[PDB]
Formats: sequence, structure tokens, C-alpha cells
Amino acid sequence: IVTQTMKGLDIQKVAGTWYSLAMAASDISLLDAQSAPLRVYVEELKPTPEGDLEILLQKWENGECAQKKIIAEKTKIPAVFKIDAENKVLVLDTDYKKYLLFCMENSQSLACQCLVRTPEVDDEALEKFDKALKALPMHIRLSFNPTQLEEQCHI
Amino acid sequence: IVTQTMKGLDIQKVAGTWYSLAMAASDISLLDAQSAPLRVYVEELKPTPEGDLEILLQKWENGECAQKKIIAEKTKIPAVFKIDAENKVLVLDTDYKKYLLFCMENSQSLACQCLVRTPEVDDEALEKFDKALKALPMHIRLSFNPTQLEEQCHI
Ligand SMILES: CCCCOc1ccc(OCCCN2CCOCC2)cc1
Ligand SMILES: CCCCOc1ccc(OCCCN2CCOCC2)cc1
Repeated sequence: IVTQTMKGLDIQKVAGTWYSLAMAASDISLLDAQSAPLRVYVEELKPTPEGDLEILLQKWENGECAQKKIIAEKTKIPAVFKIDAENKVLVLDTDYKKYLLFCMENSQSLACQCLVRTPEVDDEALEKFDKALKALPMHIRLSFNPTQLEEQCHI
Repeated sequence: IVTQTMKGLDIQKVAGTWYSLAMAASDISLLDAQSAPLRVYVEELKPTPEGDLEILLQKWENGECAQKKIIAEKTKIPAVFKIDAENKVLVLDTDYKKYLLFCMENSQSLACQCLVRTPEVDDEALEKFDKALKALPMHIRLSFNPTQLEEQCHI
């Protein structure tokens, strides 16, 4: 369903600190509550030397903001990785220095994010995210202010 | 804060059947859950002869989809009405035959909607709603498919 990907992705250069500035999803129920399944906040991305991608994130479950770690295994397409359960991650676009657009999907369920390096509202990167999105059937879209970004689980 | 209004509003011609196709709000907490305070679905608008506006809507409270009725009292500006508690309703735009854009606000808390006559996705009217919105600090946006539109409380 998502037919936008980044050409030439250097997976090593996305390592380190990120902020989930915005999130959208095909179904309201995937992002609606604090503990919605795809309301996940990205802390940091760790690409192994052999080209896999470890993701550190945060996730409200049972009243608490928990850390989580997950490995997204590489594929033959450099902009596409696999998490196990089945789930595909796709990198749509990034300039490495400021923003990164990604989506995750199954086999028409879908959630995408605007990751940014610093705790600021980047209008430019939200435009691009909004453009990449109009091509997709989203029904819920959220965004966070600089205060919430510095908080665990964006409270 | 919202500085868009409709010139020449004929309040009588908005009477009757409407569908809340989309909703946006300044704070996630105003629309996030089924029972969020501004997650209100519009059923029908009844403009009195003396220019006031009765609103029939639906609202999930305590496990059930309840009907509600409210009166929005007129003002000297024909595109602005008052509900009592304090709350201002503003009509931003409408073509009467298909769509109506409105916002409601207090004294920087804000929620807006794309109302449409029929249970269809009107891309045109969602554009306009999205344009009217970029001028505003929204942090949550939702939209409903034709099935959910025919259901009480859009389930
Ligand atoms: C290159 C882009 C990196 C972002 O990739 C993802 C980050 C988080 C994801 O969320 C997976 C959901 C994690 N679950 C939380 C609770 O259930 C178990 C794991 C998926 C991809
Ligand atoms: C001309 C546009 C008509 C839409 O106007 C409104 C429709 C619903 C509104 O919602 C008011 C919130 C209703 N509350 C629900 C639970 O608390 C008590 C009333 C406000 C304006």
C-alpha cells in the first residue's frame, strides 16, 4: 500500500537520537488512547554493523511508561526492514541531519511517523510528512509540542 | 484565534441533516477517547425563526451513545453563536448543499469539524477543512468512513 521509499538509504547514518513529532494511522483505534497498540515513541535507533536496526522506544502499558527494545531485520531492499510476530518497516524519506519519515504495516493496517532529531516543531518536515500521507488512507493524525517531547511517553 | 468566518451566512439554510465527517482539536485529550469531551457527532441542526440554532448531536458517556440537545444563541455577527456554561461557535464556511465547516472555542482551546450532508467521503470538502486548519494549532485530527457514519456514535 505504501509505495514511497527512500532511494540510497544509508542505514548507518540514521543512528542515535530521535523524537516522534507526529504520527498517523489507518484506524483511530491504533493511536487513540495512551495505551493504543501503535502509540509508540521513538528514543533512539541503533543500526548493527551487519545492517540490522535495533529500535529503542517507549510505550504506555498498564499505567506505566515502559522502555522497549526491538530488532528490525534487514531485507534486500535497503529501505525496508522486518520485525517478528510479520511486521514491515519502511523508510520513506530522511535527510539524516533533521528528519526521518517511516511507516510500519501488516498483511491495510498502517501507521507512520515524522521523527525529528531535536525537540522543536519543524514545519518543513511536517509538510513532507503531510504530503507523503495524502497518498494513504489515514483516519487519525497526532502531533506533540516541545514540552511533551521532553517527557517520557510524551505526557 | 480563529479568524475565518463566512460572509453572508443564511442561518436558515443550514437546517436539517448533517454528518461529522472529520474533526480536529488543539489538544489530543479533547478528541482522543470515545468519551472525550469534544468528540460530539452532529445529527441535525434546527435554526429557530428568531435566528437561534438548536443542535441535535450524539455523545458517548458512561458506556452508551446518548442523544443530546443544545441551543446556540445568536450574536451580532451572523456567523457566530453562543452556548451557555461561555462557548462560542463559529461558522467558517459552507455551500449549504454539501458541506459546512465550523469551530467551537473558549477563553486557546478549540475544536473544528467538517460536516457533510450525505454519508460519503468528500475529498473536496476535506481539502478546504485542511486549508482552514493549517492556520490553527491542532494536535489531533480524525476522520470517519461511510460505514461508521451510518452508525450511532460512529462505532
Ligand atoms: C526506521 C524507523 C524506526 C521505527 O521503527 C519502529 C518503531 C516502533 C515500532 O513499534 C513496534 C510495536 C512495539 N510493540 C509494543 C507493544 O507490543 C510489543 C511491541 C515499529 C517500528
Ligand atoms: C453551526 C455548527 C453546529 C455545531 O455546533 C456545535 C455542536 C456540538 C457542540 O458540542 C457541545 C458539547 C456538548 N456537551 C456534551 C457533554 O457535555 C455537555 C454538552 C458544540 C457546537
